[PDB]
Amino acid sequence: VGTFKAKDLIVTPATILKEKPDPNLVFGTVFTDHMLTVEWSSEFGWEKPHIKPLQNLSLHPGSSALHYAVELFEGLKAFRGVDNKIRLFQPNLNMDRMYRSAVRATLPVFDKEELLECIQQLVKLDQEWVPYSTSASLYIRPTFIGTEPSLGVKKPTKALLFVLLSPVGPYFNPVSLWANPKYVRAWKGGTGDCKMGGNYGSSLFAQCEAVDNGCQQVLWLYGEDHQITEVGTMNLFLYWINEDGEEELATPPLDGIILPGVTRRCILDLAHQWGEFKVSERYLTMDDLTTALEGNRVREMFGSGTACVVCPVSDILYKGETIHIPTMENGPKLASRILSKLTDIQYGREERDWTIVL
Amino acid sequence: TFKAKDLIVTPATILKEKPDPNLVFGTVFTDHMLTVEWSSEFGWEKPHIKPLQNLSLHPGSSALHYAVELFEGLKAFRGVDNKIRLFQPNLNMDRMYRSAVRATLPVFDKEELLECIQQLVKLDQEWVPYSTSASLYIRPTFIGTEPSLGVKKPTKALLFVLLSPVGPYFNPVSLWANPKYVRAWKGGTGDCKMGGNYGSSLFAQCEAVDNGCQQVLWLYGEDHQITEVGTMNLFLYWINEDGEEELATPPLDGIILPGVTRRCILDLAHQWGEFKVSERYLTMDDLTTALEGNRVREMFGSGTACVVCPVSDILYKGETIHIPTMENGPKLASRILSKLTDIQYGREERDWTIVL
Ligand SMILES: *Cc1c(COP(=O)(O)O)cnc(C)c1O
Ligand SMILES: *Cc1c(COP(=O)(O)O)cnc(C)c1O
Ligand SMILES: NCC1(CC(=O)O)CCCCC1
Ligand SMILES: NCC1(CC(=O)O)CCCCC1
Ligand SMILES: [Mg+2]
Repeated sequence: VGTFKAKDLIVTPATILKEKPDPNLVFGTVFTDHMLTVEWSSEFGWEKPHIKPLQNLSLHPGSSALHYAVELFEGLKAFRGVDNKIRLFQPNLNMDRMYRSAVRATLPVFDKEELLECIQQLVKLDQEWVPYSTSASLYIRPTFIGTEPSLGVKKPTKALLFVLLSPVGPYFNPVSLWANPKYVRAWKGGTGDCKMGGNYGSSLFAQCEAVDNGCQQVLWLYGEDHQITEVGTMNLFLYWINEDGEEELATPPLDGIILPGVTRRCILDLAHQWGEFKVSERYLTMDDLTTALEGNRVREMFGSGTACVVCPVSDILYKGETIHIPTMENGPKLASRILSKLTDIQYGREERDWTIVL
Repeated sequence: TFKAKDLIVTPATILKEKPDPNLVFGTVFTDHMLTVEWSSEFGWEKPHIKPLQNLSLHPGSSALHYAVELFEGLKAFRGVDNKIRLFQPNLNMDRMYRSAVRATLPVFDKEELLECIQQLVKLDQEWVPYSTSASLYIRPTFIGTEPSLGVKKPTKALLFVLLSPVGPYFNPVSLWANPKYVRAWKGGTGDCKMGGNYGSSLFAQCEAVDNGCQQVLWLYGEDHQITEVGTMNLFLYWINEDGEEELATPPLDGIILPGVTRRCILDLAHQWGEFKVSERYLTMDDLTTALEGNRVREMFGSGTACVVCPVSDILYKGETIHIPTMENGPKLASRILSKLTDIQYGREERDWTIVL
């Protein structure tokens, strides 16, 4: 029972550094010169955190992360603002979610402040990788895995916490969605509300089946009434005129099968803040969708996430039929506004608690 | 696909001493392992049988981030005639292959993989315990080693096999039944040995442990269907609602993993023909109602690690529900255990075993 502390950081600089890429960058493909690694054991607990040259992990073949998916991750960004100050966006929320995930995965808890500071140091050393752009950023990937060498399924007595850095650009460009009720992403009583690796491996089949039909992503449906939950691995937002005739920004509620995105939260806070229209966390089914469509009640639909921020949807292939979404034929005003707002806050073109400097 | 004919063998320079057959499941490993690299641009590399060593993986490998991984479990047994046998190995190759497809991992020639495994076990054959109550556990593992963080079909992967001598896993177990957690769901992948299905079980499993139990009784649906005993297929031996003696186990509707042991037990039950054999749904209420009527005789889980694992108690709604398995023999559990072990250790010759 304890934690590692940033003041104990053991930094080992890379002798040979790599050349930065061109800001104009396939997501998660390029990695910086250094990484963060912290060992753990139930015997001695957390060791001293290390910032060393990016290298391969040396894992026992029996590591529980390779057999029973004892792992979890996070994804946040650092932005080199217009005032050229490197900033983090709502990092503390990422530390809160990662912690909640480590517990749900039975992985060893840690001090969020210490980790966030270790991440600060790691990004500081490689601050030059933070894209000298305004449409690019630095992707931060915290990863927690069980390295228990035994094959028995149980709480790991060994784990490794690491952080990778990758400069990224994009990921508008409306997307087509593949809606097949035969596949379910999360279930009540499952781990769909956590960022645990196990919830992602089983979706590759659906994804491939998605591209096989010109769709860039999967629209995850759930239950008898086919509630629409998430766009691929992005939270789903629906801007429309509800059943009562009111202008509304809707999104599925956090009832266990939806991941509580940091971007989802921010979009909700902004929406409430403006008070220009009803904001509701409610259930949305395909029928609610189609009925609204054949009434011209829909305006926009988009997914939200750290990677895309705001990703417009234009089509849903459902029951062998392409259902068009007027998202683009309506601006998308709401979606563009939200992008500007967050972008302004991310790159320093506007002050707000949501960001941190260093 | 890789060919067993291209195996590159690098024997360990120093051999480890064999453990006492005592043995804690999957904690001791043999001298060698099988590794086969795959890439999207070149396909499979040649298979390597080399000394047990750590895996050097790029920190971005999808197996660490998105659970792009699956695994298998089977055993080698030293016969009473000293012949080492594999039990239904081709069924594991089949299941592993199906899982590979559902996981979007590269396909391989089932027969070639088996031959590579046979050769690995042959090299470390002295590890196959000289006991009729111990065996050599075989762990084929398939992981995606895609370097990029984008979520997609891997362009790089690794297939490896570890060997581990093991003893047990009748020590009746008590199960913890809490509907709040769900092992797998319709539309899911609970019918595959993909890593993802296990990581989410640890929280419930630990809750079962600090609550006086050793395994989780996985419940599903509004009517609380009893699906599996921990990660072992569930069997109920009783007199059903029609008053018929019956051996029942949940149907393969998608939330149940098709265990080889499960299929074998059903096979044996059907051929003995001494009672009704049913692949059907079983709910906590069917169970409790049956207990009150004294219709339950036995309950046990089945799996490679524990061929037959009897259940004695179930903590359900704030109460401990006793299952009379042990005071009923357990006649059928024993008979079944006896039969299967006799086949595995060669006391009986059957097509379910492959020698050397
Ligand atoms: C990571 C993730 C999101 C988005 O969360 P953000 O913190 O907003 O990046 C949404 N859905 C799923 C399933 C996710 O894994
Ligand atoms: C492996 C496994 C079983 C048992 O299958 P066998 O082929 O008999 O070893 C049962 N349930 C789950 C969830 C499993 O992973
Ligand atoms: N849809 C993508 C992410 C989330 C996001 O940033 O929207 C989750 C899977 C791993 C890559 C990131
Ligand atoms: N219940 C156990 C296993 C199966 C078995 O052999 O019963 C699956 C999880 C990994 C260890 C093996
Ligand atoms: Mg062939």
